[PDB]
Amino acid sequence: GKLTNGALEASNVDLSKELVNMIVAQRNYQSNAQTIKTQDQILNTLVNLR
Amino acid sequence: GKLTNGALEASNVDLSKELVNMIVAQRNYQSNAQTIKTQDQILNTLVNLR
Repeated sequence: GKLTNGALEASNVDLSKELVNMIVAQRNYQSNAQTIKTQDQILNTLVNLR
Repeated sequence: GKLTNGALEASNVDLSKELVNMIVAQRNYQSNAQTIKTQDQILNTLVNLR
């Protein structure tokens, strides 16, 4: 491509696009963390069974 | 061209052509500036959504 004497390039980031992905990723992290509790409790019941 | 003597060139600027360009340029400026307000008031929603 061609150059342009006196210009810069912007930084490619849409802020309104990035501020909604964090809302999805935080709930993703929380729903993943909510599986360790289920696993831990089904282990603890098998330990305190006998 | 011809070298006419005893006479000078004028400015070629038509005043009634320039006094109505200001009206449409000021309306264009105001319509461009009202886009910053609606871009800001939709980012003010997403920064308070959480």
